[PDB]
Amino acid sequence: AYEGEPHEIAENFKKQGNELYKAKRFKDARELYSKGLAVECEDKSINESLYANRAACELELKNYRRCIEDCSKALTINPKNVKCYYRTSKAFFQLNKLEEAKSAATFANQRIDPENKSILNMLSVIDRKEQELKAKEEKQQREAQERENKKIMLESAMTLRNITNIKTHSPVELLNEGKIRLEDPMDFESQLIYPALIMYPTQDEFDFVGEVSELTTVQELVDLVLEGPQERFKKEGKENFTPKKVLVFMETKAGGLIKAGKKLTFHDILKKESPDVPLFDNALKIYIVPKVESEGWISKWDKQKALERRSV
Ligand SMILES: [Mg+2]
Repeated sequence: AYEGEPHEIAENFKKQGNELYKAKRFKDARELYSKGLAVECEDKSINESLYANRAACELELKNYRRCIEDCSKALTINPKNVKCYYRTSKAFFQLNKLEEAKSAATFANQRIDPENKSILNMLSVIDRKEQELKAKEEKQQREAQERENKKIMLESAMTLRNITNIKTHSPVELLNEGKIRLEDPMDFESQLIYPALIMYPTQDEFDFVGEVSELTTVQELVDLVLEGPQERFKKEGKENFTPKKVLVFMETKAGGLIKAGKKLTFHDILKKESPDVPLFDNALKIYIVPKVESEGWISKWDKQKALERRSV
């Protein structure tokens, strides 16, 4: 009664809102279209445009479900509005629902306008995203399977060789990289290769050789590390450090010690039931000491000092 001609009031809000979509602030444009809808005039083309325009505002705002609903209401008035099918398709695409995106664009392509360029582009974009996700899936899943194949083959190898691995709370930073493998990583009968902490406790110095084959003997590893002239051994008894004059010792699972025989391989040492000589942090830990200082150093070995280096 205060004011009427609601069809022109609806077009007032419609034309007023279209200048704001050109102006780019969408939340104000969006609400201006809503008031044209609230008038509820008996006119199809006005209401169709209001629903299609508000859907466009919701797409720019990135409210994708609300965009689909305003497109649906526009298509109830005009089911051959190709603009609304593009927006439903793009909205579904952005929600990672590619089948719902393809269905809408396929309906527009097959049954409304095959020549429409925005619908064809959306088809090609849906097509690419479908198969790029496939290439991503069949890369992720093969690599997880390959990772798992390497891990089972390594555990089988270590269980077969009777190797116990006792982890410690404080490994020095060279060990924490973690380098243990098979030569043929799919054949668990090929050589297991592990790193080695070589301890010289009398001098307070250590070597870290990154890769030692299991079939390597104790003598051969001792020959390699002591070959060069030692700049390192400043403390007492430096002259005794030669392959002929040193002895090699290793920690047991109980916490004590065993003299590692120079003829023996690391394979045969780790495999033995008694005494059980394990790895520490997936690596060897040997103690090279002079032959003359071994008697005093073995007595010094504290059993609980070593027992409480361990994690659990
Ligand atoms: Mg053993």
